[PDB]
Amino acid sequence: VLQRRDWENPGVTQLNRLAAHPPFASWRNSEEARTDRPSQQLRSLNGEWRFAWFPAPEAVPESWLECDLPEADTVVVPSNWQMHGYDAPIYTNVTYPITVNPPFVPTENPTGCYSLTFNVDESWLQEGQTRIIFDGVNSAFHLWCNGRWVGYGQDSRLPSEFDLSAFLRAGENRLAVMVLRWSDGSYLEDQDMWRMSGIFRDVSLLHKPTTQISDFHVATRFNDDFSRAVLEAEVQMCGELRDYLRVTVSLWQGETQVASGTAPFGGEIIDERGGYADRVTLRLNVENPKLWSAEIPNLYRAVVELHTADGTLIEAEACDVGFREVRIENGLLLLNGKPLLIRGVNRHEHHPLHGQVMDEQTMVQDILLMKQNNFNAVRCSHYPNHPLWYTLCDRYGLYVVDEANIETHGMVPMNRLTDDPRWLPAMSERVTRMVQRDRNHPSVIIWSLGNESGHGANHDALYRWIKSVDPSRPVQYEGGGADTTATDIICPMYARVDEDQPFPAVPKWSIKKWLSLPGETRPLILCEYAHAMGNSLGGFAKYWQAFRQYPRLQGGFVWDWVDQSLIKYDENGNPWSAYGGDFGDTPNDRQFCMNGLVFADRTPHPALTEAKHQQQFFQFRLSGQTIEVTSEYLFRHSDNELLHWMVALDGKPLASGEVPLDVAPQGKQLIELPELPQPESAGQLWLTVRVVQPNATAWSEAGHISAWQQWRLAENLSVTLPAASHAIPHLTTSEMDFCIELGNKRWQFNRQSGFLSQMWIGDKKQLLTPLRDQFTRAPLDNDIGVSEATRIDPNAWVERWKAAGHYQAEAALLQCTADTLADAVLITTAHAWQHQGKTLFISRKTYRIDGSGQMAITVDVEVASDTPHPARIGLNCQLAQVAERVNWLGLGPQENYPDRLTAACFDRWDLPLSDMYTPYVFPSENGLRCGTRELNYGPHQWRGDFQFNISRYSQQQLMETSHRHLLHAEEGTWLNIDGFHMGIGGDDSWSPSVSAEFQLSAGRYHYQLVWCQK
Amino acid sequence: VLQRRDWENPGVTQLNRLAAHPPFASWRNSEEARTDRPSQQLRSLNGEWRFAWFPAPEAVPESWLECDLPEADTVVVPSNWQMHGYDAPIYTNVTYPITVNPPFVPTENPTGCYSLTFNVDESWLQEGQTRIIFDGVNSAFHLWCNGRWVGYGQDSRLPSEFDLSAFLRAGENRLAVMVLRWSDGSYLEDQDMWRMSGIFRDVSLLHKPTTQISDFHVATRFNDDFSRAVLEAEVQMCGELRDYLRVTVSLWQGETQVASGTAPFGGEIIDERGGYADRVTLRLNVENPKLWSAEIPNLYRAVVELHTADGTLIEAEACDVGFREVRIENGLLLLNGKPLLIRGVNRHEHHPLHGQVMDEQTMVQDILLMKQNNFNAVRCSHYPNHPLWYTLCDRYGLYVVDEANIETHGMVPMNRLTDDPRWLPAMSERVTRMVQRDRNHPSVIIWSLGNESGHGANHDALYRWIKSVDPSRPVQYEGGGADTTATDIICPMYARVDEDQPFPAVPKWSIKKWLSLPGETRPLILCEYAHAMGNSLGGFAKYWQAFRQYPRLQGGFVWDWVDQSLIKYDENGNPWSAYGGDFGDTPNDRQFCMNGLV
Ligand SMILES: OC[C@H]1O[C@@H](SCCc2ccccc2)[C@H](O)[C@@H](O)[C@H]1O
Ligand SMILES: OC[C@H]1O[C@@H](SCCc2ccccc2)[C@H](O)[C@@H](O)[C@H]1O
Ligand SMILES: [Mg+2]
Ligand SMILES: [Mg+2]
Repeated sequence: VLQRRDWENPGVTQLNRLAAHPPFASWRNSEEARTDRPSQQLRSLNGEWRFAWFPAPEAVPESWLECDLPEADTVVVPSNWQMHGYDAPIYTNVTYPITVNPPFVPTENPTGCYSLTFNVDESWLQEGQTRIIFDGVNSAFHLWCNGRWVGYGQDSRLPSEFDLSAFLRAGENRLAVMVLRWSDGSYLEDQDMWRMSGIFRDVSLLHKPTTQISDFHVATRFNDDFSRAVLEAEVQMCGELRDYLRVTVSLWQGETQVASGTAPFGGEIIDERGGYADRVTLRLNVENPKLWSAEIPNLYRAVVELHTADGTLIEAEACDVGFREVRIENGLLLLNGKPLLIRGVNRHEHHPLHGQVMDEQTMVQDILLMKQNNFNAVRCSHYPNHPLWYTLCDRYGLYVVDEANIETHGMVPMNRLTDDPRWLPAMSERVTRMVQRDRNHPSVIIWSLGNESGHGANHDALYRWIKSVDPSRPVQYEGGGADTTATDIICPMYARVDEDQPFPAVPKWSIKKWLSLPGETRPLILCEYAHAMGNSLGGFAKYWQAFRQYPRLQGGFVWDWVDQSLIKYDENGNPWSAYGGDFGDTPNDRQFCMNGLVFADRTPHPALTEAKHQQQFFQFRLSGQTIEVTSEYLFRHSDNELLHWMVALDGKPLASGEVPLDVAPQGKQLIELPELPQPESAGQLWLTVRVVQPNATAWSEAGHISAWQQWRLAENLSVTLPAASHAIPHLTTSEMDFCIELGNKRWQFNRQSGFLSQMWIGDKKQLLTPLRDQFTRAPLDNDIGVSEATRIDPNAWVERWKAAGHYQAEAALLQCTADTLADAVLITTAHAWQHQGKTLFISRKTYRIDGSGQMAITVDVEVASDTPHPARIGLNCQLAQVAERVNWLGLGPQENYPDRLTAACFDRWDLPLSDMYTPYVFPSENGLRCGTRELNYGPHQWRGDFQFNISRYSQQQLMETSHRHLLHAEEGTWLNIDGFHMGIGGDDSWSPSVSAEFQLSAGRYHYQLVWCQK
Repeated sequence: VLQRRDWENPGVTQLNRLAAHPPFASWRNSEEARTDRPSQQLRSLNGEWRFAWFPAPEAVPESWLECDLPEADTVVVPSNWQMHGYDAPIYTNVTYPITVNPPFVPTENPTGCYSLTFNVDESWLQEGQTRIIFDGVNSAFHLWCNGRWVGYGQDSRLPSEFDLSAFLRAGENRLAVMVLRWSDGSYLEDQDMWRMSGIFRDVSLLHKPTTQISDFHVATRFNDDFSRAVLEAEVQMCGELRDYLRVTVSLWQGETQVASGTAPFGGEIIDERGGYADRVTLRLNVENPKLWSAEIPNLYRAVVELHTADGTLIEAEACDVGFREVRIENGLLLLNGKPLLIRGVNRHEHHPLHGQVMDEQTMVQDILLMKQNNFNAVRCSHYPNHPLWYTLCDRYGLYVVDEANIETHGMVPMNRLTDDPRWLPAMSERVTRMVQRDRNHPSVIIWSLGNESGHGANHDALYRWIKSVDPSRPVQYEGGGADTTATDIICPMYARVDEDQPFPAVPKWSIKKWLSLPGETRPLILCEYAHAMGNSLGGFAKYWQAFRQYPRLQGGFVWDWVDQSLIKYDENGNPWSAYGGDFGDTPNDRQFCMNGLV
């Protein structure tokens, strides 16, 4: 066993492992099978095991096979051993975590030795077959039972089963399992995720009788309009064939039996030598079946019984059946004859405390949040999931892409192993065992051959294998340029809507152009788009506009669902969120492990609301007084839907109402609004509509909002003058300062810097820092890309801004003058920002302080045409005071940016100061609100047309701090008020992705603010 | 080694075996490569070996690894041990010669223990890599060198190579080879022929330098009228890449150099991660090439040289190149743009004294008799042949169908193993290693996935693998009714000219009717017709009338070339011809082993 080194040989992937099959419980009662009750024949071995860690498999003492080591600890199974402190988890994206030298692995190969002592019932050993099932072990393992060697397995993400009938004794039995971190199977598992190890899914014992059901498959066929179905069930047995053996398949809808069939064994003739004596095929007719879809997940229950002709049951098995048909016809992917639009997301199995151990409670929480945010589909990135996941997607309704555990991203070239016939055996076990496990699940609609492994002849061979054994689902594969002969669907990753990226050999065309290339007929579904790393999803609306307009663009899967951060503890035992490199792991890919729409504890990022709104199932159009509502449901009528409408004048409600929705799938409804009020007061009128679900569902509460939209109606411009004040502000001119007094208010302008340096109400100072121009932001993850201090990427935005001096530029005063008018004081300033003799920006300002005590600020900025476009053009200061609440009239309530603001609505918003900070784990610019007309904070009020952010953290502190737990609140409050702000991008995060219409490239800018004390 | 029982496990088909590649001689001189002279770097180990027979592998004494058994005999290698009287040859057609219980084999498993003592030159051990090549061993074997275990192999009809660099010493060395009659590979080798065993093809040592040519492929493309060709050569190396390494490919017609090309290593970009640093592709233009066909077998000689930039040769390899194009267009199989008419025969490797040992003299005699009787094509029934066969078919002019060693005729139903994904590994080694060995031969015009194994998803997977790595030849397969999605050609066996035979699931239509079934567009070539058993071939004229009248009937392969009878001796020592059952073999299929035209 130490001399064969099976873990360094790609030709050996298992020894003594049993055939793959759909999930079995071996019920001995037909009613228990029908109702899905727990089976006495399936025991869990999850719980406390003994565990010892070793640096290599040669360091494991020989006594460990016979008895427990004294130095072993007690640990919970399932678990990852890096989550218990035995060695460090490693976060690496592309580079393999070991030397690339296939098929050898390091001689330092951390080894986990697990053991369990357990009782077996007397009844289990007299008759039948006892097997052990390991649902997942990472990465390869050898198994012993009572000191004797049983078998060996590889592939971390599919179950491994072994017959223990010959090894078990009555009384106390002992299992010993030796798990290796690295194996030749590690070469095929280079997914972008934490690299961990252990017995990380369930362990169980199953008892079957000697004559047994060994496999069964369920298939459904329809007539042209889905009014008649045939359920075809193939059953195979093992053991001794007898003439008295019979198989019955019955189909249940709730407690009503719908169809039934019975036959003896013996298939029809297949070839010159006969047929399968040990198989049978039943056909069951079903009239007007209820169809399964993500909108209405109607399920039936199929029970399969092996019994004698005189009626004695031997064993029963069962599964959930959904009647649906998936096909590609004339370049469109169809479900039940209608074209799908995929609102998809990629999801990893990740928990911040338990690593890669999934429980039911976590899975249900992810499914409810997905459906509540208008997702209908999920991609298993990038391996088969825990078996309970597919059951939940069947019951709640999500389309699943099921993916083989094959990724060789770090190879050079990427197809070095997948073009080699010596690795064809290892790859075929990963594809064929996934299909034999999952082919009965209705939620699985597409198979995938894996991810990022180039294009090799091995992929073509396996594409054709699946089409032949399971013709009822399309196959997709992205490697080798996303449109090879190994895919039914064009499935690019990160292709842009309008812009081509012409890389050699593997170009990423714009998605609209890809469709129409000479010869191309397939549908296009992006397997990854809109990389959600940090403050991201800019330009998301542009994908959804294209998906709705082009029939053959059928949607895509966002990258991705949840941040893969882990929890660490500081000195005081306070938890904090950690990422690549925080465990001493090296090399590592730092914060690239956090790409989620939700934080690792399942709290939402602000981008989640942008996804929910673009993916809505109702679309709205306004024409005069008429709202047109269009349904994008394919199958359901809107029977749980109420339309609420509200008209408001600059935040104040004027009229409201509700109307029930009655709209057929893909239909329209016209709603006529009552004669709207005509107010005399100035301001913009706004109409907001929202779709509300009055009743609770399996996945949502009563009152859930599923869709919304907002429009401008009539506007009345203000033609009244400000009330003529009696008091005149007084100007005092020293050598150092201009000082303006009016009543208890006082303003001070510094004549050497040319900035407002202080302001008094009574005797209380209002500023800690002067009001100054600001042209920079703390860089987002999309601004940095793959750039680092070792290896600078000169094309990233942060690198262009640094090389040009934007972070270092010094303001030089050109002019600072004051003048008394009739009723006001006017201050005029000009500044130039320079770096090594080059002028980057010029700003010219006027400040007008009138008798009402208002200060009107006008700003004019010029930007040199050859400097990189600036991140923002605005003012900043640090206010002296801290208030509890922020009140504003503008887009809200959540963080919104110029290329991510469709989901935000214009209204009067009011939040505690802490909701104005988004706590991204990697700190950056955050919390901006756009389209704002008025902002109130303490005694201050700003009016204008601006974007702002307000918080306790300076742009400087956000840029210098790598983790959110290291930030500290500064004295007072930092306010940033911008006339203009650049987009955030997010098509990908490793190349510039801010579209030309969101860059500040106009050269001249103007904005105005009024600062008063109300 | 006795506790792992690798010969009863379809997941293990080899241990420590090197990658498959085209034939190599490792010349150290470009002229010797061009003119095909014998290479000092390739030694034959054929001759006298020591041999002992045992009833099972558990009966082999442990001392046999270290030293010769006193009770061993001296025998010639290559040989079948049943031809020397150690146990009986078995003739069975369909029924497997062992209990059908995959993947187990009988505990009584006759075992042949071969050994050889040999000298290795001092120069071979200082530098480079020494490998041993076994061209064929039936059915599975373990190998030891100087007492230490080297490796394990299965598949009887393709070579097995092992690195011996770490095991050899200067002076006297000893090989020990333990050959098993039955293995899980026997389940895939149910061809209709005598069931024999032993080291039945050549054994050799090859010396390569550490930096070496590890593979090369040759492809030819034409303009619309075959007046201009491009020869494309892909070369791969192993060992340490250096900037000074260069590859030259040159093309010779007789003594005239016709084309030449030179490049450093480094392929073009393939994907997001780059290209192959250890490969290069040369393109050579050739104007008015002479085309290869069975009527005029014009050959060129391609020499591949690995050398330094300053001109020092490291190693040379060479092969014969024939310019021809094979394609299917509008339902016709075309060679050099013209539709073929196949005058074919099936041929087994059989000799009445030596069993399944083929020599050059026998091969040449069969080729001259075939051409003298107006045959132009030969089907390798039903496994890859001795490597010299394809060289002779290139030089004299015969079209070859090359066939994978896969036949599971005695299974019930016939696709029990070829529809199971647990046997997909074992089947893929039989197909992928044949293609990597033979893809440079001009005479090979069609690949075949094997014979009589029903139709399973494993056949579809392997059909698609060949179309992707070698698009220049059609693929055929007869199982599952001769017209499945795993064949480019409809290729029935024993379909009649005018009469239908409507069997359930797998009907044999008349060949004229098969052509015109709704939807059918492929050419039809019979992979077996006109069974020549005894006094036979009545109605042969009726096939040839139909072949000439219908364009899409493009001929067929007669079953078969030579009778598989063996020689026995009577009391007076007079030789006589024997058939199934004459060796006490039971059950047997009697005279069904004699189907030959000769
Ligand atoms: O979340 C990161 C993404 O990285 C890019 S590679 C290019 C970017 C990169 C490369 C190397 C290190 C870090 C990032 C992959 O294509 C995506 O599937 C996803 O894994
Ligand atoms: O030379 C015999 C031929 O037998 C028939 S099986 C049907 C005939 C048969 C079956 C069993 C025993 C003997 C003959 C095969 O299909 C041919 O390829 C060839 O091997
Ligand atoms: Mg990757
Ligand atoms: Mg046969």
